Amino acid sequence: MALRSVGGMVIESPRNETEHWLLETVGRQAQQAGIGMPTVAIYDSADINAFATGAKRDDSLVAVSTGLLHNMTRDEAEAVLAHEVSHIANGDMVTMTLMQG
Amino acid sequence: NASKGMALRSVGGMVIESPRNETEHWLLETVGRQAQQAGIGMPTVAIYDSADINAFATGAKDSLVAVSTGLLHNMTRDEAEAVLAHEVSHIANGDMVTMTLMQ
Ligand SMILES: [Cl-]
Ligand code: NA
Ligand code: NA
Repeated sequence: MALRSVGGMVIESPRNETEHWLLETVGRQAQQAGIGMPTVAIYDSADINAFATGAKRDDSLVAVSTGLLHNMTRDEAEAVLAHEVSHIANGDMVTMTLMQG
Repeated sequence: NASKGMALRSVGGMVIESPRNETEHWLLETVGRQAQQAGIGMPTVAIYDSADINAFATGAKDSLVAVSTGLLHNMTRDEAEAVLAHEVSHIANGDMVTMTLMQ
């Protein structure tokens, strides 16, 4: 439900540099946090947002907005994702929204 | 008259100057340490009343960090410290951030 309700679109295998980077980044962070690979999705929003859940209720998931991928550098986005993966590992849902100054 | 000098409940929406209770002291100390480590000035810190678990911050100008009572009720010190450290990193970049948890 966490994905469907936002119209999130799952990346099943990487087909461009952005998908490759997102999967490898989340994969490395999940590995380091001692958890299974989450489903990874992109959804449409102008906001710079990522949300993630490792709650019992949900399939494990990391979803990033198109606005995040458009506006964040890889280094910036990797920091946000690493923090959200820490919440998944805690069995929580997290959403974070940023605005650049 | 009985309550004068005792630890008091945080006032939602009030900027924290002199801690009213031990959580306020911990919050100033934690944010102060993170700010020092990130190389920025001490943010203004406030607690606001909400059942939602949220902290937000802005470093666009100096900065402010605002934490919900829901967050303080629901997160351990280590968990809250990690959220605050992450938000301080955004302030240090001159950015603004808001983060909400559903536990
Ligand atoms: Cl409290
Ligand atoms: Na879009
Ligand atoms: Na609320």
